[PDB]
Amino acid sequence: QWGITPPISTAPATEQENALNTALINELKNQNLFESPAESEKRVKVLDELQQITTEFVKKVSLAKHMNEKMANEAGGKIFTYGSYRLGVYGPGSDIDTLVVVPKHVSRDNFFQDLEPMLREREEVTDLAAVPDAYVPIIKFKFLGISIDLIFARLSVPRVPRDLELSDNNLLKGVEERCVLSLNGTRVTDQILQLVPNRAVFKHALRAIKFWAQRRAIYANVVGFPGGVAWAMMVARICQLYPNAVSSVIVAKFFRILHQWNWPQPILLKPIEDGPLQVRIWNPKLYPSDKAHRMPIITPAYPSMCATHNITLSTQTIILREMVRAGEIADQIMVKALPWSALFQKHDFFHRYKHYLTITAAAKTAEAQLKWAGLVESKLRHLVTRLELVDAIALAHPFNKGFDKVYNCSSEEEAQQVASGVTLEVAYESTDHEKLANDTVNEQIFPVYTTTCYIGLELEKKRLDISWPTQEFYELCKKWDKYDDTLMNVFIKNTKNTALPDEVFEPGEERPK
Repeated sequence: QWGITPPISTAPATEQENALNTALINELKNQNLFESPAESEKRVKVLDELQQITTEFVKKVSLAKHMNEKMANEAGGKIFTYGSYRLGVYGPGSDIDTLVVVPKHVSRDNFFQDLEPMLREREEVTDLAAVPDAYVPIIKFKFLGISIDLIFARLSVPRVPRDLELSDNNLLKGVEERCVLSLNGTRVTDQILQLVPNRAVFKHALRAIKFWAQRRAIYANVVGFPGGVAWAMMVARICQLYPNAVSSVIVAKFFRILHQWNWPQPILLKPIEDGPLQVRIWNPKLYPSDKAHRMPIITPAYPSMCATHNITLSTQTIILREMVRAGEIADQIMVKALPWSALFQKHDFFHRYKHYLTITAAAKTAEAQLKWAGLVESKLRHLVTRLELVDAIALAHPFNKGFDKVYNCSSEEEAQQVASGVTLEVAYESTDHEKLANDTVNEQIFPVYTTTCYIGLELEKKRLDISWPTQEFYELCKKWDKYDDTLMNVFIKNTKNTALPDEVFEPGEERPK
């Protein structure tokens, strides 16, 4: 048996199921989701280079601390990957989540002070940006064009050999807090792969489920939809229930099992374990915050945590409705009444609601806007919850990405009025602030940089009053310890479907008629 409960079926795939499995993979190819072998080989080469830079880095530190040559050559140091790349389900151009593990005499200070300069001196490295203040400290860069998100963990051992595995829970003892967090992603990815009956079947099924979720716009953790890890664990759970199936069957059965699931019963890939640390483990019977989780997807590595903390009543409802819809499509696919492409039809978010909320973050520099827009976006789920409590609002559906604009205002007064939400007729251009700021590094108008998020409003059966929700949200954002009242502002507006700007419809997409 795989997983905690008995399988639904152990039968081999039928001939028809095998044929639909080939058709599924053909549609994933049709969607161009597989990178070329050349790009795959380039990723292996980049990871091999990072492993050599890691050994060089650890050796340099060891020698600077007066270790002898022999011991400095034994200190080791190892690169790991996790996330989509490690799971083997990543699209062309995707980032590699990467972790460097080092022995106890190499510190997080050496990471940013010693390894960072070593990367900057490589001709293959571009777009290098260190972010030591993040929740998980990180160094971001491209190596030969491959995007790397590099995090760091120091172990309490004198040597990190090339064959080190991170599964033993005791490896967490004596490790600093941020290093324990940096180890979790790799420990989680490895366990998921170990807990499914057939890794090849799991990967194809996850690729389809992930693409479906992105096409339906229910793939963003920050606003309360499941993220990559959460979708991966959901697919893994279904794989456990069909240990002898092919990917077509996993996908076809996935939707109904999960929208009929007895929420909030958790998705667990294995029993929750205890460990040698003194840290909280997910437990609704001890912690009220864990009891409030609506669709808990629990990570299997000690210490277990819920990967879907952010889900609200609204996003729970959207997720379930999307699964109901997909289950009925999959039913038709598996009797050959519809092609697989029918499952991947894009959302109609900007066609389906009569009333939207626009939430705009604005700033006077692109660099300030990037952090401020991120902050405002991260608070949307709290606005969603308060909007639900408005008697007239049944559901507040957040879209899963923001839209960047730049206004080239003619005066400081006009720029102030644009940033505060008195954007009348002032012209703007659609842009990408992240690309602008990065271009500036690699290098009278008063520009205002804005990022707008959208919430679709489902109103109760029988003008809307959102005064308190709006006031509460402004105050929550402006409590940010980095909020700068000379640079940043935020405003909410009501927007009818007919008033949606052209930006929200992709190139060649017709507006609602």
